[PDB]
Amino acid sequence: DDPLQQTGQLFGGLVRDIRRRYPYYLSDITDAFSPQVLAAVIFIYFAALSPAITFGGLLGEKTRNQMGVSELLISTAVQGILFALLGAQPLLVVGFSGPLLVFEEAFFSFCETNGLEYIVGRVWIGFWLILLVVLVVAFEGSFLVRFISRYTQEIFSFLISLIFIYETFSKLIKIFQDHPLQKTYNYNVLMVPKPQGPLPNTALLSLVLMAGTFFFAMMLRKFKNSSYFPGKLRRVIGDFGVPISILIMVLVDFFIQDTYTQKLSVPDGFKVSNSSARGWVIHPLGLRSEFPIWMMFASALPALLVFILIFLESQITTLIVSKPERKMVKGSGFHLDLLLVVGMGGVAALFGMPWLSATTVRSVTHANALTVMGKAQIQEVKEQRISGLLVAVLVGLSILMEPILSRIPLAVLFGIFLYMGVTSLSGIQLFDRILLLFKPPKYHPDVPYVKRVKTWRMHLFTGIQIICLAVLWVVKSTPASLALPFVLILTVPLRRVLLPLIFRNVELQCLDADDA
Amino acid sequence: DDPLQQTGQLFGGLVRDIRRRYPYYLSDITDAFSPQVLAAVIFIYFAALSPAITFGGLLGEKTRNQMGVSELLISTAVQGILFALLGAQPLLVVGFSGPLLVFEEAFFSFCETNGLEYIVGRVWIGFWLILLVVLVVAFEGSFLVRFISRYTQEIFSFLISLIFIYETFSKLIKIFQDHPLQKTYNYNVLMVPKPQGPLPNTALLSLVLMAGTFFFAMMLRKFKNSSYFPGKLRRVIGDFGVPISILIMVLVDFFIQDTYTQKLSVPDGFKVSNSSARGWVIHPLGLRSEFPIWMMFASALPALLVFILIFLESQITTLIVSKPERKMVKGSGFHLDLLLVVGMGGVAALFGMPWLSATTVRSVTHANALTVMGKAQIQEVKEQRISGLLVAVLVGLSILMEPILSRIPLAVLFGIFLYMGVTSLSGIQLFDRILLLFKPPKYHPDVPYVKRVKTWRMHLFTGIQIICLAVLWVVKSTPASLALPFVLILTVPLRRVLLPLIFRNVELQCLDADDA
Ligand SMILES: CCCCCCCCCCCCCCCCCC(=O)OC[C@H](COP(=O)([O-])OCC[N+](C)(C)C)OC(=O)CCCCCCCCCCCCCCCCC
Ligand SMILES: CCCCCCCCCCCCCCCCCC(=O)OC[C@H](COP(=O)([O-])OCC[N+](C)(C)C)OC(=O)CCCCCCCCCCCCCCCCC
Ligand SMILES: *[C@@H]1O[C@H](CO)[C@@H](O[C@@H]2O[C@H](CO)[C@@H](O)[C@H](O)[C@H]2NC(C)=O)[C@H](O)[C@H]1NC(C)=O
Ligand SMILES: *[C@@H]1O[C@H](CO)[C@@H](O[C@@H]2O[C@H](CO)[C@@H](O)[C@H](O)[C@H]2NC(C)=O)[C@H](O)[C@H]1NC(C)=O
Ligand SMILES: CC(C)CCC[C@@H](C)[C@H]1CC[C@H]2[C@@H]3CC=C4C[C@@H](O)CC[C@]4(C)[C@H]3CC[C@]12C
Ligand SMILES: CC(C)CCC[C@@H](C)[C@H]1CC[C@H]2[C@@H]3CC=C4C[C@@H](O)CC[C@]4(C)[C@H]3CC[C@]12C
Ligand SMILES: CC(C)CCC[C@@H](C)[C@H]1CC[C@H]2[C@@H]3CC=C4C[C@@H](O)CC[C@]4(C)[C@H]3CC[C@]12C
Ligand SMILES: CC(C)CCC[C@@H](C)[C@H]1CC[C@H]2[C@@H]3CC=C4C[C@@H](O)CC[C@]4(C)[C@H]3CC[C@]12C
Ligand SMILES: CC(C)CCC[C@@H](C)[C@H]1CC[C@H]2[C@@H]3CC=C4C[C@@H](O)CC[C@]4(C)[C@H]3CC[C@]12C
Ligand SMILES: CC(C)CCC[C@@H](C)[C@H]1CC[C@H]2[C@@H]3CC=C4C[C@@H](O)CC[C@]4(C)[C@H]3CC[C@]12C
Ligand SMILES: CC(C)CCC[C@@H](C)[C@H]1CC[C@H]2[C@@H]3CC=C4C[C@@H](O)CC[C@]4(C)[C@H]3CC[C@]12C
Ligand SMILES: CC(C)CCC[C@@H](C)[C@H]1CC[C@H]2[C@@H]3CC=C4C[C@@H](O)CC[C@]4(C)[C@H]3CC[C@]12C
Repeated sequence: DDPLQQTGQLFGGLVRDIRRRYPYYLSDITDAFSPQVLAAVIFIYFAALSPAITFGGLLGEKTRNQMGVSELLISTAVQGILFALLGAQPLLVVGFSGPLLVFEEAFFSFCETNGLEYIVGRVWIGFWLILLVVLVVAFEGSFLVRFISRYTQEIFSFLISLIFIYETFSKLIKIFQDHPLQKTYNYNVLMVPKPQGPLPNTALLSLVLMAGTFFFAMMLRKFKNSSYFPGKLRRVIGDFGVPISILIMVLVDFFIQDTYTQKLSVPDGFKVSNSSARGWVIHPLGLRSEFPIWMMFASALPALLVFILIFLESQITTLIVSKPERKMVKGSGFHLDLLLVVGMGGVAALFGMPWLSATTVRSVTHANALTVMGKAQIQEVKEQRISGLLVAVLVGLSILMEPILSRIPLAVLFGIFLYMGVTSLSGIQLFDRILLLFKPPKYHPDVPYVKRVKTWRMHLFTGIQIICLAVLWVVKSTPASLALPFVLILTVPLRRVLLPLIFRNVELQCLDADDA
Repeated sequence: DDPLQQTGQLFGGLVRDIRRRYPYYLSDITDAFSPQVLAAVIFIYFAALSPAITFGGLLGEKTRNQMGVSELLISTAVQGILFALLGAQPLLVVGFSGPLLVFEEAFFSFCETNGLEYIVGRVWIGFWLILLVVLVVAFEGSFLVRFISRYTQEIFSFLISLIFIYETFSKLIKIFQDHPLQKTYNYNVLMVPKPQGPLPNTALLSLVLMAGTFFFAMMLRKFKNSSYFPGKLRRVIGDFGVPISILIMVLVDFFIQDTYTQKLSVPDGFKVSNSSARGWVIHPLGLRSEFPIWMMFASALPALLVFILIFLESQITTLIVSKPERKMVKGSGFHLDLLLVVGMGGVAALFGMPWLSATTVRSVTHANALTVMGKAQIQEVKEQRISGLLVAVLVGLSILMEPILSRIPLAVLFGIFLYMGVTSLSGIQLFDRILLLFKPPKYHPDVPYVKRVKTWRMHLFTGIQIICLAVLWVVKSTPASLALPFVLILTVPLRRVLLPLIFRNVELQCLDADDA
């Protein structure tokens, strides 16, 4: 009963993925009825919205507002609803990511250089993405995901978690750079788009609001595991640990009258970001000028890059989420989820909306938000479709409920991202082994890679993984960032051909195991 | 070998106190040679100086600068040196306290009403205090301290710890009240005594500097108990946990250029605070006017109140510090330490310097700073005279080393007081039982008052102690604050006559035990 197995018939894996999960569909609605699932919806909502506002803004700056916040909120909503209802692993959160923004900036810059319509060029990439995924799913190409071991999974999962933390701290630093601690400030600064000059108390209050939210969140996680108050009340207050932390620090900010803090800013209504540039439906043949015939064929090469990015990101996320370690019983599908994520992305491009991917930190946070703890060991995970569906609906309705969001500071949400980033580093053995570099070999745990293998060998293995982690980081900030998936693919040969001639067969097994 | 035993000969207890401890004098110098003792000196120095600047300032405001910061630094230094060299329990820290400030304000107000010289009136109280202590020590009156049980000790020790925490938070609130978070501030505010108006970033930076110092201090206490880095390095970094926390946040404040923070402010040189009012030596018969003869006899009644305040404060501190629970082997003296503290206080009054007392939180912090931890259980305490002697010398030289202190913010020291206040609530069983009110009865810790006594009876006992704690608090803020020692004395009858008719003899033993 292994999902990653070649049947030997066209669309064999996809049929097996549907036949496996869809018999649980009744359970995937009823199992939602518990207060922990409501606590997950509220937490994952802010986690899911915040990127759609951030990246949506950056897309508006870069692509001359031809694709903006409105487009990304509509895409994240509709794909989120459809995936929650049809998907084989509903705990996956579908949304925009850094590598996709890098491509849109790149493909726009290319279209402006050659004098092409950016938004029409996306429609053709969209058509190729539908053709490629249907071909890959037909011949069962998701069997190749079997070769992606824990080695590549953990390097990837750790890299995203560290960058997510770095990105959160970069936002705090930007406030201090915008609103420095000066002796004298200029009064009557215009604030109609944003504060024109620096302001007093803005940077230090933002620090307090971030630090406050993180503290409260980490304290309420400890309280859940403690032995204070009746057991029933302890779990409920623990389950709602994040949404209590957010409510407190939003009220703290509210009662402070004079000091300025930056709040959430959603679009006016459900409109295209630049009506002069485009509409809702885009004509493949062209809007203003006749779209060239060569690019209608040459759009396969950008479509191949976009496919590889969405595949590697989404399939590695599905492995990390659906590990044997985490108590997942209902099952996962690599063929059905891949067809939906890339298929919807191709159709989305026809309406000028961005294609998305199953993002790691949001997916992991959602799974960690729904998991139960016993005694420390995991008993069960609340595997349903409702938690995913509701977050997608709220992201859709975020424009209508602007009055509520306008009272929420961004500083408060930075504290929640720090909590997400730190909490994501749980099941990653690479993180566990990085902490053993500092511990004496006296107090190291009693795990196989600690008992069976020598300490200096274990550390060398951890060392080679940190070098891989450093090289991937450099590739991601250096302008050659679109060629990360290919550099991440080279982690698979390293593990299978180069490590075996350094380390012994028994050691590689113990250190990198499938089931642990 | 019980210190609190009547011999039946004049100055019997005092001779037994000297004969017991002075044979260890060689050990009380050599046992100082360890890096933990240096870490204690630096921590207890700031803890000892800060009150002498704070109360010294308040004394200057209240007594028309007839007794100020210079007088209190000189007194704390000279009495600190003499007590460290001669005292039977050198871990006691001698300095000014809240109840002594309440008396000086009261006795000044009385002298101004009746038209008497405040500073001369103190000289007579000083002479009575020498007469009373010599009489009490002769007839061995410190045997009465035997009747002060754990019941009264813990109520007292908890009350001082809570007030110390409340006082620390009151100082932070005062900065926000002085420097509110406004939209617009006035520039070119005069800062020659202090900021004349409010300032931007002053209150929020003070909050960050306090919160930062407390965080770092509590993190470095956890690191000491952890299993990270080599054991040798872990203890050294752990022992210097406070002085590392102070150095970090002082450097953080230093590199911030434009923002204002209030720093430590010591006197110019070793001078009397008001030279026009008084000199170094005070003539008992009078300075300007002939001192009245009735007040030379009536000064016995204020001297009796001052004696009771210094006795109750100092002797309860000596019990809490020299408990059987804490590994104290060299021994304590209630007769010798009482003679020194009150005797020096009487002589100090002749030079116009304040009489002091063995303060609880400073004494407890000093003992906790010098105690070793094994595996969690106490192995030993570094009982010496050097740690006490050095802090007294540094408080004396604090005026000369003004350049160093001028760089230290008060906000940083507020974080250190919060750490002291929280950490002081360790051995107090009342605090332990207050936490069990929130825990369910199955998660209780295994101890006699949990196994032998029923849960509802244990909670009633904790309840009656909280009522005693509430009444004492009200008495201390309400203008009748000088009559706290008498209300604290009434805790002894309560425990011995009223509790036995409510609770059973077995229960009172288990809940309130001498050795546990
Ligand atoms: C074991 C881990 C320890 C780590 C602890 C480190 C602290 C972590 C938290 C970071 C700081 C977050 C503080 C946010 C509070 C809101 C402050 C604010 O902006 O209010 C402005 C408000 C604004 O007041 P206002 O605007 O309402 O005033 C009325 C209106 N006017 C001004 C017009 C008259 O000012 C204050 O009065 C705030 C006072 C500070 C109160 C906060 C206490 C901080 C606690 C210190 C740390 C200790 C933690 C607990 C210790 C016990 C644990 C064992
Ligand atoms: C488990 C318990 C969790 C509790 C954690 C809660 C936080 C507790 C600490 C309280 C806040 C203390 C922060 C002090 C930083 C000093 C900032 C400052 O004033 O610098 C001004 C400086 C400016 O100084 P400057 O030198 O650049 O200014 C001069 C230059 N010109 C002239 C151009 C202006 O501002 C900054 O740029 C620094 C901002 C970053 C500060 C750090 C952010 C802290 C957020 C939380 C950290 C998380 C800790 C660990 C998490 C993991 C735990 C598992
Ligand atoms: C709306 O779309 C038009 C069409 O692209 C944008 O017009 C561009 O203006 C920029 C300068 O701001 C020029 O560099 C481009 O050549 C223009 N594009 C074309 C092809 O006309 C306009 O910038 C967009 N406005 C918004 C809302 O961003
Ligand atoms: C120095 O000492 C003199 C003597 O007490 C103080 O003079 C007092 O001045 C206050 C008003 O400030 C009057 O209420 C008192 O009547 C004065 N005292 C007497 C008896 O003359 C003076 O205030 C002190 N200055 C300082 C440094 O505080
Ligand atoms: C205003 C924004 C920033 C925060 C919104 C968070 C809100 C929706 C959260 C914060 C605390 C939450 C409550 C916490 C605890 C409980 C008890 C549970 O048995 C039913 C739900 C209920 C009553 C929650 C409802 C939702 C709630 C009110
Ligand atoms: C979402 C978009 C991209 C999908 C477009 C391709 C369509 C035509 C594909 C996707 C899923 C496919 C079906 C999945 C399952 C089966 C059952 C099998 O016994 C015969 C083939 C059949 C009927 C497949 C062929 C046609 C099908 C509907
Ligand atoms: C309410 C739940 C079920 C769905 C949540 C998403 C909803 C609120 C979103 C998703 C996409 C959105 C639509 C996207 C585009 C348009 C075209 C425009 O000319 C009118 C508004 C309209 C028709 C939007 C209305 C709101 C909408 C339907
Ligand atoms: C992260 C950047 C700075 C690169 C630094 C190299 C790091 C990641 C790795 C590469 C090889 C590693 C070393 C390999 C082998 C040993 C032997 C033994 O004593 C345990 C630690 C030690 C000494 C390792 C420490 C960490 C190490 C130095
Ligand atoms: C005003 C002066 C006396 C106060 C100074 C402290 C007093 C209490 C001290 C200083 C020296 C002390 C005495 C020195 C020597 C002895 C002899 C000894 O066999 C019994 C104790 C006795 C009698 C001491 C106790 C009382 C004493 C007089
Ligand atoms: C500037 C003010 C506010 C803070 C002063 C604190 C200073 C004196 C403290 C902070 C850290 C301390 C050091 C921490 C660790 C060690 C290692 C030990 O084996 C010898 C002492 C030594 C080298 C300490 C010396 C004193 C020290 C430098
Ligand atoms: C090194 C040890 C022994 C002593 C440490 C503290 C020293 C430096 C302190 C304690 C008390 C202080 C003295 C207190 C009072 C006066 C009177 C004044 O008109 C001149 C300074 C003088 C004389 C001070 C000099 C410094 C002093 C002696
Ligand atoms: C501000 C006031 C309330 C402080 C006075 C102390 C309070 C908290 C004390 C006084 C008497 C105490 C109660 C005495 C007896 C019991 C029965 C036990 O089975 C549960 C706890 C309970 C119900 C106690 C709870 C705490 C209590 C109410």
